[PDB]
Amino acid sequence: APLVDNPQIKSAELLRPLPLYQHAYVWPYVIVWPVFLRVYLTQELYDKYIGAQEWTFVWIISIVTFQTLTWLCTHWSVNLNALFTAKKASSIEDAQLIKVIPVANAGAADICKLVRDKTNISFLFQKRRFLWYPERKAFSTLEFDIDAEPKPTLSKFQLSRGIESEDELKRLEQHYGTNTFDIPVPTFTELFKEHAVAPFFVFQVFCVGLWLLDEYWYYSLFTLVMLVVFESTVVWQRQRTLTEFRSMSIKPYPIYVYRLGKWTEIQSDKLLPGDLVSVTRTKEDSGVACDMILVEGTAIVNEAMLSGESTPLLKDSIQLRPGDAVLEVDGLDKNSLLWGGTKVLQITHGPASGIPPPPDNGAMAVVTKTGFETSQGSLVRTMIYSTERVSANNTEALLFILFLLVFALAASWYVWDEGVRKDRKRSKLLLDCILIITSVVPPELPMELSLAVNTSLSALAKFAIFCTEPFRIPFAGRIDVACFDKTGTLTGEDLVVEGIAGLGLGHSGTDTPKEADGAHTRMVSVHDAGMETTLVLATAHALVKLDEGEIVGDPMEKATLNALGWVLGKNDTLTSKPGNAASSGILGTVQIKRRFQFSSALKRQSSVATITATEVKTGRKLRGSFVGVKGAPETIMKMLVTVPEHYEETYKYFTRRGSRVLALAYKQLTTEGELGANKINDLKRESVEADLHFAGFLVLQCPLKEDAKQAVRMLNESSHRVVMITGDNPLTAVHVAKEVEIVDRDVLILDAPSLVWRSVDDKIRIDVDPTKPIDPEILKTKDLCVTGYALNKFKGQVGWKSLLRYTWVYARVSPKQKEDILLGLKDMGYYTLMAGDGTNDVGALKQAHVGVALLNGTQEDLNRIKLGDASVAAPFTSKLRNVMAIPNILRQGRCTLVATIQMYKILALNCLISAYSLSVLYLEGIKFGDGQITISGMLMSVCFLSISRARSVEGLSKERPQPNIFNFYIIGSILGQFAVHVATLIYIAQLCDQIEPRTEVIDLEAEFKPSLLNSAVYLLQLIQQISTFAVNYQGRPFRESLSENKGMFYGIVGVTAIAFACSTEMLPELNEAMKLVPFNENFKTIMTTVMIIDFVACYVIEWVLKKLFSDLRARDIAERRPDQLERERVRKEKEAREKE
Ligand SMILES: Nc1ncnc2c1ncn2[C@@H]1O[C@H](COP(=O)(O)OP(=O)(O)O)[C@@H](O)[C@H]1O
Ligand code: ALF
Ligand SMILES: [Mg+2]
Ligand SMILES: [Mg+2]
Repeated sequence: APLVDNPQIKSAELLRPLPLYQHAYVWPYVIVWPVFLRVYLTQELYDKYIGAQEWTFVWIISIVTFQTLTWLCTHWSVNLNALFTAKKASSIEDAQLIKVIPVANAGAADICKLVRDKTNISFLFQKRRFLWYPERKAFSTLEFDIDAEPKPTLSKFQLSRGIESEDELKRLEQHYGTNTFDIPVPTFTELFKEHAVAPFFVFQVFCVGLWLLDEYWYYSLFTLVMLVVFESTVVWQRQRTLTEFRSMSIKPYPIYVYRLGKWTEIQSDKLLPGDLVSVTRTKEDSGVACDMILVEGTAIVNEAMLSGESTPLLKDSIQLRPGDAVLEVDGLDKNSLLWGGTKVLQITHGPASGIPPPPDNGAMAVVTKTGFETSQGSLVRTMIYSTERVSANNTEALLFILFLLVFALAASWYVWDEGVRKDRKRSKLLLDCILIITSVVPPELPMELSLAVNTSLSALAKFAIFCTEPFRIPFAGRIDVACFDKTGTLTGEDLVVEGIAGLGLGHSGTDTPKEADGAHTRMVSVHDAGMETTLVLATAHALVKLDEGEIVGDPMEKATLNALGWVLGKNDTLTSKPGNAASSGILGTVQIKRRFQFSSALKRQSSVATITATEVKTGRKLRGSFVGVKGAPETIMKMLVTVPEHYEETYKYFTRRGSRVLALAYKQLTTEGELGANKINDLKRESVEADLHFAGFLVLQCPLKEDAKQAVRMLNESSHRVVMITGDNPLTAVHVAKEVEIVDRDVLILDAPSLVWRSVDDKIRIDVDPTKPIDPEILKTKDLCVTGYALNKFKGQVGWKSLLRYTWVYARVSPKQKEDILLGLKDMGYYTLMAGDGTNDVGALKQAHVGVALLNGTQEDLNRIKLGDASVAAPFTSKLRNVMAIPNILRQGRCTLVATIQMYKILALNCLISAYSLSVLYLEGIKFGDGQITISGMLMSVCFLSISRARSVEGLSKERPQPNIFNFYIIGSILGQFAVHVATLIYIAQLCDQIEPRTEVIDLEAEFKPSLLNSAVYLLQLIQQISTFAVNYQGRPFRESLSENKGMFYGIVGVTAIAFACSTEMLPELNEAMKLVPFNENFKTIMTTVMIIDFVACYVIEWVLKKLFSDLRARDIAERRPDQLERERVRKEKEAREKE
């Protein structure tokens, strides 16, 4: 039943083409036209319904407008395109076009074209290839070799020899296509012809024609030029954005491919699935071209494109895997796949197919996916084409236009009534009414939200912050909860190894110092540690040495290797042959054989090695196989053969001061000799990580960043709420949150000893039940810290809705529970922001409304050298290590919202003034001069150019701007200022009528003549437009003030001075340039007083309404107790006093 089987495609229909003479805009008009021609050619029929020669133009324009509208309706809407041109088709045997309409907020619908090849029916939608499958009777996406419903056996990949037939090569090239990113940038002509059909560009040309019909030959040229240059700059912006998106692809580089039994040199854009390609060390500005699965050798890679981490990963082959009867899974073999867009740092070798090695001596891999179907390719394709636009709904600006159109319709109706009461000419009156109707619609009101976003993006890219989805910028103006991370986001990257603690557990030491609770205080340095501790520190690590001579890995592993004193070798060997205090004994060698890599959900890392070490002071020679494990103390505790007495108290005491505690464990498989080549590959993770003994805790110290406290204090006192979602110990997280002032009261930790409330000093213990609700006093008078175990056990009970509102510090959460917390906070109505820098938060970054991936990198790297280096893990990306980048996003979104509101108000108040001035001028039959209205338009354009310059303040304020148009701040201010302007204009028109009487005779001559009413109305409307620009400049509490910047203040002062000099008749040449009449002194004085009163009333109304209704209140989760407000006020007063 469904034609297209895809979650992101709603409807699809089959259509057939039709000839040109059968379209919906040919036959009805070709049957209507001869009827009108016969009516016009008939003399007796010409008198009735055609009238004079004037209404003939009206009928011709009407029929031509209907024909042009019918033609353009096929371009405006896809449904009308299918209805008019195309015709429904019965079966797939007779079909050439397909109408495809996607799901909401997933791009634009279209009419794709079927293609047939030899049987094989396919088409393209949003640069994605869909194929017709006759068995399922539906269209679906391409099916690859690794995505078969029965998972392929590993003998298919191990014994593969590449494509060996040229016919199969041609078939694969036809089926899948080349390995290129199809992102074409078109020229100016194509973009202009695509943009000159839009419904708001035809309307302005129609308005230009309407003005040209009324003998205005200087205004129409000016507005046509302005419209042309605006469309040109929009086209240039779109082309620049498309070029920036195009700059993400990888330039092709030569590679070696096994084809037809020989190693050939093929460019990187001519790769097909099933190829056997030799990989080597990649260069700068190049990555892996396509997704591959390794079959021989080992690689050391850096997957910075798909995750924010930059620590290298050790990919191994599937050569040793017994895949004769074992089906391939992606869970166990996740360490053998090379993704496209990553960099291969190192190739090491440490076959079943029976092929010679490649000439470049690289590893061998088998291609799996090519083109847009890779992970990076799919992410880029979704980013570019199928994404929500900046103004998706457009159901509020198009109603605001109708709101103005109601006023214009009322004015036009009154004009028509008062014109037909006095028996005026019907054609001129109809043209005046149409002009009044069409002179109220702002041209770019649907815009001015998609125009400020580009300026915000440029300002952000100044700060090295890049955004790939620009429709999330307004969301940053409404953030209510701002989540964070502990290690790598709020704490520094370098670590100092304090030492090894708890070596005396198990009654190893008798006179060791001990506190009241039983914790062992004494801490021993790494040099003076035991032999087993030294070997478990050396063995359980993932540090590799490049051929240049550098060491790369996790910072804590580099730190513990530097503190240990041992030296890394080329073939995964560590030795301490020199005898000195730097080696501190324990001399020997350690050679690693197999590694079980660290996983965030497992919280441990194990390693198997062959050791041969001796202790100098007490002998105790050791040799043979050995296995070392390091991880979180809670995880290691469950795997010990016997837990020592004071384990929990010791690690709790050592983590209470803010340190980081890692637990080590060791086991000896064989006492003498190696385990064996076959036995090593037969080991499993579950079997090797059991029955371990104990080694001392490694104690690290993570230093806080210099910008963490300032950024968090900026976020906290600006109607935001900041929470921490970490995976470290609850006590370390509580200490860090207390240091950065996230929590300021006593803290209670909800954790199993099941699910008890505990104090940080462990003097309060309260039992709670998962089913019963939380105690109200605990919520009222305590600060909460909810672990991962309690959050897991509170999955479906009633407590879940009350924890997420009263918890600021979540600790010990797996990467799935982070996205669980984010989804739970998003489902209650709040807006969330997440800032992470790791693979833990990748799931969480793609669920929050705003996602920042802090790519920790130095400024010197940028000085040595821009969407190429940016990743695709989060929509936002900052390339520096400063926490202050987060406020710089929430300030830019706020400025975007403020500028949008001010532009809406300015446009809506500038259109109505012109409409109701033309309405007043058309009651007496006189009209504006050509030069006067051209000068007014040029001055308004200059004012718009001058007011567009605006900067931002250096701090966040407590006032949140309104996010939408229909509030009680925009509507009320617009109506009040409109009423004031209307009252002043009506009063001055009545006074002009009183001073100079009207002859009530409108002659046939329509040549413009100078008059008092025309000059007064023109001067008043100019001054009113300038006052509207000067008053509604929304830049007092969020941007720079009006008088602080000369760029617009000088222009406003100059325009007002010129207008008042024209009013005061100081320059008669300027008065005669715009055809102004001489004034008497009393009229000049009364007009000046009227203008001053108008400006003062508008300013007072705007100020009152801004001070009353502009502030959108903070949510209930962001409200602060009076104690914190008092502390903030006291600290701010002290800072102000100590400033000078
Ligand atoms: N390279 C590593 N080797 C062993 N254990 C680690 C390593 N990295 C982190 N751990 C431990 O895993 C636990 C969970 O860490 P995780 O939540 O994955 O990241 P983070 O420590 O940034 O929150 C931590 O308590 C830490 O002690
Ligand atoms: F320190 Al983390 F997720 F990076 F808890
Ligand atoms: Mg992190
Ligand atoms: Mg990490």
